[PDB]
Amino acid sequence: VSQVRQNYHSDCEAAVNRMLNLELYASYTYSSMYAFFDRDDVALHNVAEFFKEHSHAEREHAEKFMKYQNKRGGRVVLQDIKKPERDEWGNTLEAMQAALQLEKTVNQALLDLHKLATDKVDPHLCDFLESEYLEAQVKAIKRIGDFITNLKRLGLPENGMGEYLFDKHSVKES
Amino acid sequence: VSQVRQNYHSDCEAAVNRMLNLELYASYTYSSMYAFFDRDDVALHNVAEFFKEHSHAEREHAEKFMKYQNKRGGRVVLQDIKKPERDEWGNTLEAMQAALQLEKTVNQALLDLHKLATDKVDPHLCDFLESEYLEAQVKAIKRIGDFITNLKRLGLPENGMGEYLFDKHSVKES
Amino acid sequence: VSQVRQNYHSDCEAAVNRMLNLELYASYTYSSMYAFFDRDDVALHNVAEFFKEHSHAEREHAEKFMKYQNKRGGRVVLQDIKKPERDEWGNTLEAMQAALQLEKTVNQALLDLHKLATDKVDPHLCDFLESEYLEAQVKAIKRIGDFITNLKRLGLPENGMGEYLFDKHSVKES
Amino acid sequence: VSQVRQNYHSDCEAAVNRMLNLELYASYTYSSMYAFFDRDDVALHNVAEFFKEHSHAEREHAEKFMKYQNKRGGRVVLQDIKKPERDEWGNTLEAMQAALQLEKTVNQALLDLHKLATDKVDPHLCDFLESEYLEAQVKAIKRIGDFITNLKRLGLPENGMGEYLFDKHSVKES
Ligand SMILES: [Cl-]
Ligand SMILES: [Cl-]
Ligand SMILES: [Cl-]
Ligand SMILES: [Cl-]
Ligand SMILES: [Cl-]
Ligand SMILES: [Cl-]
Ligand SMILES: [Cl-]
Ligand SMILES: [Cl-]
Ligand SMILES: [Cl-]
Ligand SMILES: [Cl-]
Ligand SMILES: [Cl-]
Ligand SMILES: [Cl-]
Ligand SMILES: [Cl-]
Ligand SMILES: [Cl-]
Ligand SMILES: [Cl-]
Ligand SMILES: [Cl-]
Ligand SMILES: [Cl-]
Ligand SMILES: [Cl-]
Ligand SMILES: [Cl-]
Ligand SMILES: [Cl-]
Ligand SMILES: [Cl-]
Ligand SMILES: [Cl-]
Ligand SMILES: [Cl-]
Ligand SMILES: [Cl-]
Ligand SMILES: [Cl-]
Ligand SMILES: [Cl-]
Ligand SMILES: [Cl-]
Ligand SMILES: [Cl-]
Ligand SMILES: [Cl-]
Ligand SMILES: [Cl-]
Ligand SMILES: [Cl-]
Ligand SMILES: [Cl-]
Ligand SMILES: [Cl-]
Ligand SMILES: [Cl-]
Ligand SMILES: [Cl-]
Ligand SMILES: [Cl-]
Ligand SMILES: [Cl-]
Ligand SMILES: [Cl-]
Ligand SMILES: [Cl-]
Ligand SMILES: [Cl-]
Ligand SMILES: [Cl-]
Ligand SMILES: [Cl-]
Ligand SMILES: [Cl-]
Ligand SMILES: [Cl-]
Ligand SMILES: [Cl-]
Ligand SMILES: [Cl-]
Ligand SMILES: [Cl-]
Ligand SMILES: [Cl-]
Ligand SMILES: [Cl-]
Ligand SMILES: [Cl-]
Ligand SMILES: [Cl-]
Ligand SMILES: [Cl-]
Ligand SMILES: [Mg+2]
Ligand SMILES: [Mg+2]
Ligand SMILES: [Mg+2]
Ligand SMILES: [Mg+2]
Ligand SMILES: [Mg+2]
Ligand SMILES: [Mg+2]
Ligand SMILES: [Mg+2]
Ligand SMILES: [Mg+2]
Ligand SMILES: [Mg+2]
Ligand SMILES: [Mg+2]
Ligand SMILES: [Mg+2]
Ligand SMILES: [Mg+2]
Ligand SMILES: [Mg+2]
Ligand SMILES: [Mg+2]
Ligand SMILES: [Mg+2]
Ligand SMILES: [Mg+2]
Ligand SMILES: [Mg+2]
Ligand SMILES: [Mg+2]
Ligand SMILES: [Mg+2]
Ligand SMILES: [Mg+2]
Ligand SMILES: [Mg+2]
Ligand SMILES: [Mg+2]
Ligand SMILES: [Mg+2]
Ligand SMILES: [Mg+2]
Ligand SMILES: [Mg+2]
Ligand SMILES: [Mg+2]
Ligand SMILES: [Mg+2]
Repeated sequence: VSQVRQNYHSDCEAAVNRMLNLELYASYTYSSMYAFFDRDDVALHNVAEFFKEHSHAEREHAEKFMKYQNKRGGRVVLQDIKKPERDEWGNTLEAMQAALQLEKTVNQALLDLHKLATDKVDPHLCDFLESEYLEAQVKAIKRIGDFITNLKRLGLPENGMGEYLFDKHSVKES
Repeated sequence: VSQVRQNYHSDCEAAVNRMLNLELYASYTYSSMYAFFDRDDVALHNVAEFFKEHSHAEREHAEKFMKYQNKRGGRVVLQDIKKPERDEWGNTLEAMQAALQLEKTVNQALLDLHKLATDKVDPHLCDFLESEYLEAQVKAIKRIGDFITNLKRLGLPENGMGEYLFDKHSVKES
Repeated sequence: VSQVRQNYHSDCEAAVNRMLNLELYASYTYSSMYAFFDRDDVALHNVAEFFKEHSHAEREHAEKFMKYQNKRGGRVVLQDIKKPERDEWGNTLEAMQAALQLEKTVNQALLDLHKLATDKVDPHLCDFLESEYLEAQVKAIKRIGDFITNLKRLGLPENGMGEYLFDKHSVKES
Repeated sequence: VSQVRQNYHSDCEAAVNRMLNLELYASYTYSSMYAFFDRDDVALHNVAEFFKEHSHAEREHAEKFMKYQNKRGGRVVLQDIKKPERDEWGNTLEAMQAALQLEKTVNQALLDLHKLATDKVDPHLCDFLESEYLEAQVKAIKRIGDFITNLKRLGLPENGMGEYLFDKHSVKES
């Protein structure tokens, strides 16, 4: 038993490791999207940079779980990071739709972890999720939903001018 | 009788209270428009912020009437603030058309109050309306009319790209 | 269904709209108190400004619920804002007593919303209430209770000198 | 006829001279109040300074009418400045009551001048009164009414402590 461990259930420790893997999986998916939009035959560089930044944020989410695990006296256990579901991402609308789904998947995993933490009467873990993760997910989901509404307004996937304008005006200039 | 009261007709006092209610009504309508454009399935954030700012301006107009009433020795009497006419606002063109109508309605109420103040030989109230309200209405009506002309130019309501571009270029970036 | 919506119960969405109305109701009550203390036959201007600021804070609380509703994919539904319970507020002690009651009423509505959010297993909504609303209410209730104790110490309602001194020393100079 | 004169009725010219005299009369009354509160057996120095400043403001109002008269091509005609109605002013409450009456008397003279200017179709004179005089009177009347309400609250005329506190807290420290 770790000398620091107190009120930390084995099931929560394991669930934190699984969540860490999912954060790294999400980071790798966003890295793939970055590389796709950087292709010479895609060439939407502000969209590419949006996904690059999302990839870095997910890696930070992962690292925060590693630090959490050690703070509670659990032990980090790593597994393979599975490659993303696609090798190419179609266009800005398809990528944003995949990102929305991924953010929802990550959100559901965090909500399920909160359920477990609640069941095991772990208020520290509940607070950590509420203060560091759940609102970040709500914000990200809203941002991507707003993007999808604008992409549809701009006539994606058919309207190339619309896609060009989204890259210039809706995502940060890089 | 209030110790400060001089040359202030009961009819003007009552009309000032009614005008105060109308300013608060207009504020609430613009607040509704703000919330509509902030919806994830609408997502025109500069348009949303334009209406949020209009809502705050109307609240300031209301407060200025409250202060006026007390300065003249009248008594503020409040009534329910009726909810706006619509729960959803269609699109930027429909909202701007409703805003134009509302600004005209507010303008007519101010002009009618000026008529009453004139009839009751109240030059202080005439001056207050001319100096604090009437030109603000003319300016706002012109601004919204100019917007409507541009929205029609941009192909609203059908042209989604046009609507996107209006949000980026015609209203202040927020 | 909104594309952003996840783990957000219809009952919570409706309760958020009701809470929004109550915040706007509280804002309007404090606006009425402001106008009362600004009367030439009342003339307690620091008390008036205290209530004006409280009115603006409640409007901010309302706007925060509007933004929350949209972030979760719920839909803002507005109702009439009922006029305050009184047209005149007696004196500083009666107004502070009404403010204490109102802050308790708002607090109970927030606590009831937390109960509902708990029942529907919505940790994001729980966190939002805990982090943005519940402590603000506890602070406000304590501040007003402290004021009431001082008003009674100063001999309200009979002691006019006491009431004058409260305005000069207990509320911020405006 | 003055080479500059245009649309300026003889009756308005005469009424401007009478108004000038009334402004100087009001200045002299406030000067008397200043000297009274500066007496060693009165000794309310912030009250004294309030009246001194009011006296200087009235002299400025007079000078503005002199300049106006010449701008329109009328001719300044001066009359004796009558001494104030009282040689001693009782206390802060009696003086403020006399000041309220005097400000109302000045206001009525300005309103009567506006009536005359209206009758003679002189929009320049109407504007001058509205922009330079009428709101100043409304503000001053409200300020003095608020003072009287506070003086009564503080137990004037009997409550000497109340009178002392008014001088310390309600008027500007000099
Ligand atoms: Cl352990
Ligand atoms: Cl343990
Ligand atoms: Cl425990
Ligand atoms: Cl365990
Ligand atoms: Cl594990
Ligand atoms: Cl942390
Ligand atoms: Cl596998
Ligand atoms: Cl996919
Ligand atoms: Cl693929
Ligand atoms: Cl997914
Ligand atoms: Cl968070
Ligand atoms: Cl452009
Ligand atoms: Cl541009
Ligand atoms: Cl956008
Ligand atoms: Cl009255
Ligand atoms: Cl009157
Ligand atoms: Cl009159
Ligand atoms: Cl009347
Ligand atoms: Cl009324
Ligand atoms: Cl004003
Ligand atoms: Cl009705
Ligand atoms: Cl409408
Ligand atoms: Cl509707
Ligand atoms: Cl309308
Ligand atoms: Cl104006
Ligand atoms: Cl434009
Ligand atoms: Cl929904
Ligand atoms: Cl849901
Ligand atoms: Cl869930
Ligand atoms: Cl539901
Ligand atoms: Cl509802
Ligand atoms: Cl927030
Ligand atoms: Cl009802
Ligand atoms: Cl009440
Ligand atoms: Cl009442
Ligand atoms: Cl209540
Ligand atoms: Cl809080
Ligand atoms: Cl002090
Ligand atoms: Cl205190
Ligand atoms: Cl001449
Ligand atoms: Cl002439
Ligand atoms: Cl003419
Ligand atoms: Cl003539
Ligand atoms: Cl003359
Ligand atoms: Cl001038
Ligand atoms: Cl004589
Ligand atoms: Cl007198
Ligand atoms: Cl005398
Ligand atoms: Cl007089
Ligand atoms: Cl003025
Ligand atoms: Cl003191
Ligand atoms: Cl005072
Ligand atoms: Mg050990
Ligand atoms: Mg274990
Ligand atoms: Mg993450
Ligand atoms: Mg594989
Ligand atoms: Mg937080
Ligand atoms: Mg946004
Ligand atoms: Mg009275
Ligand atoms: Mg009346
Ligand atoms: Mg207005
Ligand atoms: Mg109705
Ligand atoms: Mg004017
Ligand atoms: Mg102007
Ligand atoms: Mg313009
Ligand atoms: Mg949809
Ligand atoms: Mg529902
Ligand atoms: Mg509140
Ligand atoms: Mg009712
Ligand atoms: Mg909790
Ligand atoms: Mg807190
Ligand atoms: Mg305190
Ligand atoms: Mg000549
Ligand atoms: Mg003549
Ligand atoms: Mg004067
Ligand atoms: Mg004489
Ligand atoms: Mg006029
Ligand atoms: Mg003015
Ligand atoms: Mg004041």
